[PDB]
Amino acid sequence: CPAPPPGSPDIRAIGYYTDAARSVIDPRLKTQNDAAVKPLNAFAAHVAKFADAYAKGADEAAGRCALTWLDAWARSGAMLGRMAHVNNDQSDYMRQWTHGAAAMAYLRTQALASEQQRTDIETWLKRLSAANLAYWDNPKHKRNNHYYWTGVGIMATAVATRDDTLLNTAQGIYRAGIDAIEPDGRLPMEMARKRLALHFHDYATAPLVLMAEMARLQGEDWYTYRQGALERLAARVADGYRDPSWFNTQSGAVQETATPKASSGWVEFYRLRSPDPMRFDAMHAAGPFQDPRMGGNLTLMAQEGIVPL
Ligand SMILES: [Cl-]
Repeated sequence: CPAPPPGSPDIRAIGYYTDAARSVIDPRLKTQNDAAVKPLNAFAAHVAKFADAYAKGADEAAGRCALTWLDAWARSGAMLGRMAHVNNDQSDYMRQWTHGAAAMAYLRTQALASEQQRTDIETWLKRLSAANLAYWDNPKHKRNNHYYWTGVGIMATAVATRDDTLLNTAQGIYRAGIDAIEPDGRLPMEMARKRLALHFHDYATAPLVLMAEMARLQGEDWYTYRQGALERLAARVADGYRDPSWFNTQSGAVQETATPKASSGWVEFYRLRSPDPMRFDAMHAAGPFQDPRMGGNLTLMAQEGIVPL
């Protein structure tokens, strides 16, 4: 259990796309952002590592280590200060993703928490939920996949604290994504991303599936809302990794060649829920899948449950 990075109240991230469709990356800006947000990405990667180690069994120490890191950031007010804006809103996106990583790690390890840790961490996760929700009050912030990802931290906080109000907030975010799917299966804000259209349909599916999976922890089946619409979207993604011709024509660009990885691991859960599960076998074979922003090892969580016994 090494020492945590500092948890500053403040964030200063850098946007890295060159074009109107935010589909081509400037590698100099990407390197600059990577260095600027390194504490946030190292925090998320470590707490997910500790949670995965706890889930193997016979390692309560790894679970307690995650809680030590979360408590330290809670007591320093991490991410609750200034979101600095340089060339876009990357600082706010980073707060959305890192809140998700922290809240997932707490949900997986909270059985081991002390009294003081519970109060410290749950208070911090609720303040982050309120701050992230307030960003979307401005109607000029377009509610694409960043909005769905904001729902990850709100929903994990809701389940862990048993807050029916935050639970209703998250259900609204999930339903807004489901309602955006068109009859032909597209999400229009993601189809606008040219050679990354397929990439961002995959990336928008991931948080919607994860909130639905978290809802099973309170016995609810969110896949009955507009039943079948999420399957049309997921089927287009699986089809697209086989043959991208539909994404090519509807986006106006040839899709960037890529293998499924990281957050593509939503398929590990969803193949257990679909009426046509073997359609997702080709994507499954690219695994195992790990993503700290989704709680860690998705291949193992789909078999063993999100929260270890
Ligand atoms: Cl600045």
